[PDB]
Amino acid sequence: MTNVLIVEDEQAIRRFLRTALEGDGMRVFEAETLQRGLLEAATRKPDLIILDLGLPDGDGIEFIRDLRQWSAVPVIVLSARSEESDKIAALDAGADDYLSKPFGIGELQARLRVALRRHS
Amino acid sequence: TNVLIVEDEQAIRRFLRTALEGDGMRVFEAETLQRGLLEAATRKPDLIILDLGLPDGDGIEFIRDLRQWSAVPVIVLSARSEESDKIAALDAGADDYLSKPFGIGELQARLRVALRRHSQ
Ligand SMILES: [Ca+2]
Ligand SMILES: [Ca+2]
Repeated sequence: MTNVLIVEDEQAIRRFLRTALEGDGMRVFEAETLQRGLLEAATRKPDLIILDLGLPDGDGIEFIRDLRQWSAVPVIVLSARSEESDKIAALDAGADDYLSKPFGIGELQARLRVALRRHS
Repeated sequence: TNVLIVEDEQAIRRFLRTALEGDGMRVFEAETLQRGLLEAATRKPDLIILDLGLPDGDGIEFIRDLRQWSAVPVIVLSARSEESDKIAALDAGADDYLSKPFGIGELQARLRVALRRHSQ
């Protein structure tokens, strides 16, 4: 199936995304830290990464910076921040999309499809 | 790089042209859906910024038609901001969607994502 990795410390968000993506027939992998997410990214061959930017071991922009040295996998970022400067930095660092919370699952799903079609 | 702006409102169309020319791009304009599609086919733009509220139809019709013959990235503008708005346009084939009002800096970062991904 399509493999999606979620990198997010916040347990409720992880569970919420996993249930939504599994129900659309995707295989979901999870990591709770930036460092573990990078390990899983290299391990699991995700077709897409949904990355929360507020992680306990660093700003998620550092995940993108590291990841982009060795992977072109699509990345959709999530943030509690709506600040324009944050959106610009994350996209310019290599994110493919950015959704500020709160957001609807339906929009996330549509944006997931764009990111997956384009790489197909 | 060539950008096609499909937008009947003169003010925002001019604002976008001068913003994008300021980053060194060449700008083409169209103020109806039909002329937009024709410009898109003849000028081979690297991207299209599409307003959904045109005098001769819904820009979703523009997108559906375009996508039979072109993979050029399309970023939609619209005053429409409901989630269902965004889902319909993305599913039709748009690459991104920004509701108005928006920050120019955010639009430009989103244009760059589309550029690097369609140069791959
Ligand atoms: Ca978090
Ligand atoms: Ca209009």
